[PDB]
Amino acid sequence: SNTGKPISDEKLHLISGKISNKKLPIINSNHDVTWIKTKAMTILGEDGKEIPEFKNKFGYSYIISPVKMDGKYSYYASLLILFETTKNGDDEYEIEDVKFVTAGSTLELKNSLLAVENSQEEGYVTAYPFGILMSDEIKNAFKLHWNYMLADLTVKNKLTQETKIYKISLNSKLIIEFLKEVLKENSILKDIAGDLFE
Amino acid sequence: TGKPISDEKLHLISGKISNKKLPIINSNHDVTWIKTKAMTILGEDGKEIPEFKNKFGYSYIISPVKMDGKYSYYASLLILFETTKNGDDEYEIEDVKFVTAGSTLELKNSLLAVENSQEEGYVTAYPFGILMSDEIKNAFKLTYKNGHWNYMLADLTVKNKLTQETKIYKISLNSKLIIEFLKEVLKENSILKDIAGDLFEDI
Repeated sequence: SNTGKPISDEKLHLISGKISNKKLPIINSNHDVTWIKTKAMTILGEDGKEIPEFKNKFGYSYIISPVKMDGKYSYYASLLILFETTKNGDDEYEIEDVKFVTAGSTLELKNSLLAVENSQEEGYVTAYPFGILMSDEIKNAFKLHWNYMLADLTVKNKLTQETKIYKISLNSKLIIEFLKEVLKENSILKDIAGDLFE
Repeated sequence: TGKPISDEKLHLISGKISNKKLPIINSNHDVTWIKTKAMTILGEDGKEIPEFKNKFGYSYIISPVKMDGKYSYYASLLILFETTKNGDDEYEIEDVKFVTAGSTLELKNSLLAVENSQEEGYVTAYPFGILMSDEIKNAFKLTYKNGHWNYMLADLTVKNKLTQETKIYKISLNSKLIIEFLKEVLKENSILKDIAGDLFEDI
């Protein structure tokens, strides 16, 4: 309406509202982002042994991104689980979802704001990510000395068009290790990030 | 090569992604907000800067409060500078830096887009602050001394689009009001204590 007139009384005057059906007010500009990460390790069942179907077809890894953003340690530093395809894998397997069985089975890991990534790692094609941004949540579920973490992995087959659920085990030690090392190197993260590193 | 570990020992690998987009899906959403009505810009002396009178004001906002109809853990405290219909063609707010406390915080956020103002009579909202952080609140808390609230002195970078000149103005932001504002938002949305990280730990 008519030009607004800023209030000068220094009293609290609240207004509220809803922005219906619109992109988040996020700018889609170029960034330099750093990342530290583990290498694709084989796909294991509940028994702790290799699913003979997912043999160098795709692996799994843990990742901190962004470590830095435009050459300054980022407030938005986060932790995720990738499933990374290989040459003969990629055109066969699409990873849809990971849910924790052992602890943190509540947790929604399938993240609507996270794009399918290209694998950074040499010889890998696609990287299906999963996890919760600027959150200290996923380390906890794994903590619960350290034994295999059970989880259900939804995996689609491009050749068959059949989406199947596989009983898999994700190593738990490595992640609390990985968090200390990364802290060891990058000790602003204890303060600048959340309790991800506390 | 393209063959997964299969040995269960640690094996880090690292990289830099240079000059690319963030791997982020941004489709349509519903978003809820609450903010102060925009407030008069004050100089170092706590009095209105005549030049900005009815040109733009400043406000405190929590957004998003709900995303797609559900309380969100992305709830963040931002400072907006919002232009009036009469001020919008001349004034574009570029940056704000705290001076009294939190002087090392980068408040120009490379993720935040310029927004339309949601307040009647305002056009453009220039956002500043840190998503999912208690840092703006902690900076303002540091202005309470000897039982009393003092202003946050800050440097405000304002571009005059008519003259195409940019200048920095000493301003005072009201510290007491950001605490009162966080108190009212929590009272009406107690669940923000649980999912908005440390912002509300303190209240």
